[PDB]
Amino acid sequence: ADGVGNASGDWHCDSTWMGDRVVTKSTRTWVLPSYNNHQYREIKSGSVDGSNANAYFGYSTPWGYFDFNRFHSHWSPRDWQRLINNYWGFRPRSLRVKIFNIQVKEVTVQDSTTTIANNLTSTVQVFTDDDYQLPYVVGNGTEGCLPAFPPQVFTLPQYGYATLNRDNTENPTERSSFFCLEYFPSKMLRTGNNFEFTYNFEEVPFHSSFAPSQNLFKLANPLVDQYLYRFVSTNNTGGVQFNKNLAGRYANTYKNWFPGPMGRTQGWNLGSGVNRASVSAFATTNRMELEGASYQVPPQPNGMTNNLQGSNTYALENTMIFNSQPANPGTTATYLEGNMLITSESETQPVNRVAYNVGGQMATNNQSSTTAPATGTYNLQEIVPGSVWMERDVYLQGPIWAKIPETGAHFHPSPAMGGFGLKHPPPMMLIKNTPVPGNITSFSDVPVSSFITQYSTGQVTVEMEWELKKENSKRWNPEIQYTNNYNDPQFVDFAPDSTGEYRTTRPIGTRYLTRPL
Amino acid sequence: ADGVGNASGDWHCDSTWMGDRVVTKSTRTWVLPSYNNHQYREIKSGSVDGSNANAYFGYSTPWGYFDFNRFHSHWSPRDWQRLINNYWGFRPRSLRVKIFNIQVKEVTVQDSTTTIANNLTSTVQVFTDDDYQLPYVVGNGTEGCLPAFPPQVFTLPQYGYATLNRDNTENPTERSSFFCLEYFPSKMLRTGNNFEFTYNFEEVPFHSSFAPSQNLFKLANPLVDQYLYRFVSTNNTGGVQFNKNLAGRYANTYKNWFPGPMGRTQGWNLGSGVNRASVSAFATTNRMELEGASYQVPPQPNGMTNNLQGSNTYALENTMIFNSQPANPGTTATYLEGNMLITSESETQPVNRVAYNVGGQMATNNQSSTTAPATGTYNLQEIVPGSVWMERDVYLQGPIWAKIPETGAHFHPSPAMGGFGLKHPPPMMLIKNTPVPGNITSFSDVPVSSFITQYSTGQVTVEMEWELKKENSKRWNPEIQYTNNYNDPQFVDFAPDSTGEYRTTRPIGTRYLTRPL
Amino acid sequence: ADGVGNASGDWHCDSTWMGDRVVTKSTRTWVLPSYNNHQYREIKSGSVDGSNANAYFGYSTPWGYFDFNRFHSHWSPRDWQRLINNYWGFRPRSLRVKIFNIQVKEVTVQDSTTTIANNLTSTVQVFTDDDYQLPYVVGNGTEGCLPAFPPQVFTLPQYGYATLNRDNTENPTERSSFFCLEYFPSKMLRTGNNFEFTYNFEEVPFHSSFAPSQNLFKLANPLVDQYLYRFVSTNNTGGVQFNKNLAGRYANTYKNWFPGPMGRTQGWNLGSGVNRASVSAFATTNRMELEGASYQVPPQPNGMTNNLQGSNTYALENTMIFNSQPANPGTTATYLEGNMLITSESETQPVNRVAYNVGGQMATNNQSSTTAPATGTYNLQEIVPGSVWMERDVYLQGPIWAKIPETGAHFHPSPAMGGFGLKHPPPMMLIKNTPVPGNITSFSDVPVSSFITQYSTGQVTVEMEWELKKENSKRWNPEIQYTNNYNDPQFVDFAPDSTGEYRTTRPIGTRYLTRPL
Repeated sequence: ADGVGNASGDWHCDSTWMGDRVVTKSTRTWVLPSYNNHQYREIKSGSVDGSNANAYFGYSTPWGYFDFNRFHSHWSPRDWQRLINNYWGFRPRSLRVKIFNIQVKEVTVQDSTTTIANNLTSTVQVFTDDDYQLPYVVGNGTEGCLPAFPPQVFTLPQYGYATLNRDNTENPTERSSFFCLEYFPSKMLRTGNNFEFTYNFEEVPFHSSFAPSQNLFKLANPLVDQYLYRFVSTNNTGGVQFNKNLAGRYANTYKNWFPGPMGRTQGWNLGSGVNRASVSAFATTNRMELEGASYQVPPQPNGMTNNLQGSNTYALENTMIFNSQPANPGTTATYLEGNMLITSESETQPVNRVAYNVGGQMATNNQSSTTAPATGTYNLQEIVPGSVWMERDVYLQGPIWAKIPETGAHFHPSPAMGGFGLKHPPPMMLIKNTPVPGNITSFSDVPVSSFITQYSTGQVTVEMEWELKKENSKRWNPEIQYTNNYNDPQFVDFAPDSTGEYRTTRPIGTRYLTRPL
Repeated sequence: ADGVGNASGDWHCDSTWMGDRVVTKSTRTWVLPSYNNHQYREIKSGSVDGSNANAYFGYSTPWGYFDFNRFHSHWSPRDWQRLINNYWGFRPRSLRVKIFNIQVKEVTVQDSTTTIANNLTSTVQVFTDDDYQLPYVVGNGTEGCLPAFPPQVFTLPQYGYATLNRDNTENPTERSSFFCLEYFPSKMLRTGNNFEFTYNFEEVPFHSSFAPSQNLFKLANPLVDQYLYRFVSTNNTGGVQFNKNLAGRYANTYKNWFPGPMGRTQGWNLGSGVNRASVSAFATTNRMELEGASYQVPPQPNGMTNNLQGSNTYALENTMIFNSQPANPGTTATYLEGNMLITSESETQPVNRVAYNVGGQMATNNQSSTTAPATGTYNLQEIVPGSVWMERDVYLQGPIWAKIPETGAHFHPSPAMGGFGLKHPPPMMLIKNTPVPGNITSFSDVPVSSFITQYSTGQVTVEMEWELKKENSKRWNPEIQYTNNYNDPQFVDFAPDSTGEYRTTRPIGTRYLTRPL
Repeated sequence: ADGVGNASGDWHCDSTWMGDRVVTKSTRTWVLPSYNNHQYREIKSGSVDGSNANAYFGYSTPWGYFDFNRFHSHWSPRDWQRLINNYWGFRPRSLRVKIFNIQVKEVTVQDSTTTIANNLTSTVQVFTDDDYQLPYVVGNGTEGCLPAFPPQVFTLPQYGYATLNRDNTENPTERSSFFCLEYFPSKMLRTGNNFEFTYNFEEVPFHSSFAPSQNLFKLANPLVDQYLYRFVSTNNTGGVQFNKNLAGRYANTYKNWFPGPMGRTQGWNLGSGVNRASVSAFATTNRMELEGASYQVPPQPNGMTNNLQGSNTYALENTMIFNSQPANPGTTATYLEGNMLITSESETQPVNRVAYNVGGQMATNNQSSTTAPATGTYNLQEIVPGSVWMERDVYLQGPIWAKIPETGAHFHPSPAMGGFGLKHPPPMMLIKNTPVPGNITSFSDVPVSSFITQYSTGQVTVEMEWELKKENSKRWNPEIQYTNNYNDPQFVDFAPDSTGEYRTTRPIGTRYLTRPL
């Protein structure tokens, strides 16, 4: 055990469905560049694109990190289908990760030959941050996760963070903090060594994957009248007149429950919708301010629906928008509807309010004999006693969890992009190549800047356990399922191309089952 | 036991007050029509009264149901008085129901004789829905409950529900679901058989029946000044000037706590108030939208008061409005103030904001040497950190509980109409007459459409246990009680008329006791 | 227990999914006419419609019978979907039936009043035939089964059978046998009595519900050549020349396995296909002869596919054709494509041969220097060593089982219409009303022909246990599911109409999952 000619792990990719629970095992091959040539660099930006919200001050590190936080890392398209068609809900239970079969490669360039050899004595460093003392960059929707497709090899992303900057500039504050990652204890691994970590998720609610089977305002019996009466009109000398609420008249009935909060965001017509020409669209987006700068919040808060059933109007600032294929870093190219995976929340429309319409109206004045009653519409409304809504749906291409910010207070900690809000998420796993100095023939007080250039590769297996919520329903007629349906397919979706490129043409969400309110 | 000549239950109507707890027993006689002639009919509506919110798609069933959900079903007017005068709070604990003394009657019409006989071999079917797999129609404020007055006989209401319709029309969606009620296991009862069910309420907060004994903003000591200072003015070269907050000046004092949320709804003058002539009042009501339709929400959310103490101005869309007597189904008649039982929340005015006034004002600009400070009022405000309000009061004529809709998320699940929000309420009890075919002399593949016409009757006893919260108070002077007080009574209220009609002339709420904030 | 005022059973309709197994419980209400006025009548026919195959000799009996043999009797449309989307196979395990809540009704007609009363002393007779000594009429695809929809009431069909007739006429043979059903012991039931029976299915293979994921002739690796060589041509002085079999050339490769048997039946174009005008189609159907008469065999034997994928050509004599709604007995009306539920076997096309094409070709001569090689096609081929095929698919509207005829010998006892061939099927349950004589004031030697006219009704519960075969598959991409998908629905399918009529618009088969050969 533990030698250069002995493998330190095996390939595990499987999914075991047992009763309620399911365990998903996933193995990938990674490669780790040596970033910043073993340096910590201070990174910063001023206002770019004419927005001082793009200014920041921070640090980039030599370290890379493992990111497990998208669903397609863990789940197959066929196992995701088996989940969403058969179950009302799921939540994560446990996690364990293993890093094995480490091999370090030294690369040397003489007159552009660039030969590569392996250094058997070189080391890699790995630590997990269990106390959450570092900036947690994982849940923020950024690339670098394990691939969706198991044979694909991936580079680990470089670790970095932004601290406080002052006055919306690139300059630091006195509260700007520097975190050194070598001031943690870490484990040093040669070829025969491996690393293992285990984690238990805290108790969270099930993600509810079902759609409401009736309307929030239609909950009353259509056959029977209400014993309740409504103010209707007023007569020639105004006294107040009342009518009884009748049967299936749902405009007029009394309500116990009210929809979730809403802001109003601009709707845009996809497909054959006409829209408007030559809009720059940045000035008219919804925004919030912090510290004197104005930020776009491209996901909105929960409690709205971006699309209304089979309409082509979308809010686009209430939407999660994906690309059908991965892109190069820093691409400024413009894309169109056909390139994009544009999700729809319309299965929540019974309980949620559409984002591109007003939320209602209220009285704007006091009536008199002289003045008539008046109303006006409101474009935004917030949490109210007796509100019910549905959370953002989760997709096979989307994030699993987020970390709740550490502050005095918060309300209903559900992430806007989706998934499970976690006070103590799965910890970050950080990894770097240990530096090997070059030829140094003399003593100097200044640190060693000349290093052998190296990279390392290996495998990482992740094993998650999921608790499932059975579907128990008395619905007689058949339901909507996620099916594989294509008219005149020229390729099969979720399979490699003739080149070897893996194709995913559409988003897959969780809510196909239907349940009564 | 269990025969045609042996009674399967006894009449229990009692209330036993023991220490904290009280058990209320209630027995009634019911009659069950055979609805839809043993058919399931698809019911639907388009926009009626010029509102597409009145459109629906649904189903009506042969089944009837038992509805226990109004307070006067369980409580006497004298036991309700004993409760509200002596106690700070109450909540339900357990429930048990029994259905006994079943008798089925066959009715036959030859040349308009319409004779009635009893069918000793006929059956009735009863099931309780313990898993909440059906649409729950009970808590929605619709008629058909056990009578307030024990000798009265009542028909069971027909069970029905609305599912999804599309595009605000009468047409179904793909997610429109059909629920068959014969796909449940049920218990079949002949004459000697009876049915029994027991239920335990989940832990809920006490309904707080008391009124606040002081003002939310007046909580400070009037004798002593605050050590806190306020911005007062600015001088000829504007520097900021401050004064000390003095003693009993409550406009200027610092506050820890803030009132509950509010929308603004139109106030209308009852009694001698002048109002305004010939208002249609539908266009100017407060509304919300779902799915592209606009609904009236005739109860508003909690945290407001409809009436302000002894004023005659009422919001009428913040009010629960009752009739002094039951009405025929589908009555379009117009009613006036004298016919109506119009409740007042004014006992909550210290902590709650009046619905027909603005909620406050805030700064609308940035001052400068050139521009002066400006404000504007707001007509709506929502939940805020450090808010305190009181929930809708419960009445002897009103609902006991509601079911919290099954969705990902909700906030403060208190029903707008009143009572206790319950994730798992008392289950629905559904009952139908089993069909008896007529004379069929041949075989056919089509189902049997010819049936003996029948109805059944019986008794139902309901027994609830209530936990009480004792009144512990150091108030020296006497309090306000609910008393029986009428000037020149021509009849006694809450007693039968000379015809036998039971009269209830006024609403009775729970908050007569007073308690300091 | 066991009295006129005590119910002898309860309503059970449920489905319990536990691991592999599932138990489906089903309760219905039946009505039993008194058939033939308590007589055994000899029934017979000569050649009708110009076919002596329509001639028969037989007997009709006073008895009715219970028929459990269609899938929709046991299964819901939502439980059928849950089955076919998630599982590779199923077979029945046990069965138990209960007949309870019997009530007999006497009907009397004076001057067309036709009053109905119940006779509490009357009896009904029930026996089960465990030894299979009667003609077994159940598995033959005839109407009278428990309804698909639980609230529907159904008449029991009259029991009858055909025996030997001679020379294709209506006259009996010497081997024509008469079976009296009173010569069995049976159980006599009054109002308080009930009947119960239990049965265990014999070991049968799972119905395989999956589709083949590749082609029978394409099983070879497309990347590698065969070490086997083929006769290709012959040169100017004919010697034999050979080529190697290359890679993905599947016309030329060697085969281990061969398709199932086929006959050739005429294809007809549904939908927009042009077809041919004014065909009487009876003369050109496929037939077999027995005893000098010629019969249509509207299902063919197994091993063919009626439709070829997305073509509109159907064999129509290889198809199971259903009506969307039940029909009156003896209807001669003509129907069109839109009224019909026309099943497609096309999911079996990889392994099965299309019915409307030739099956292949073989050598018709011996070559010489003078004569060239010749072939000809064949329209029919039978079982061959090394044949593989798939059995007829089962539908929610189709039969569950059939009885294997009792004879010396049989081959591969799979029913042509579908389901499970059973040597000992679930026994027949026969039921009649016991006769009550009218007023007889004298003695006579001739039997009593005057009877009180009566009918009976009651409930019947059936409980089946099913063994399931889990789906274990490494397919990466999503599969085809049965989904509820309709463009512009005016009603929901598998739900009652506005009249109460239950609508089923399409057939639902079992093979949506895919599995490699």
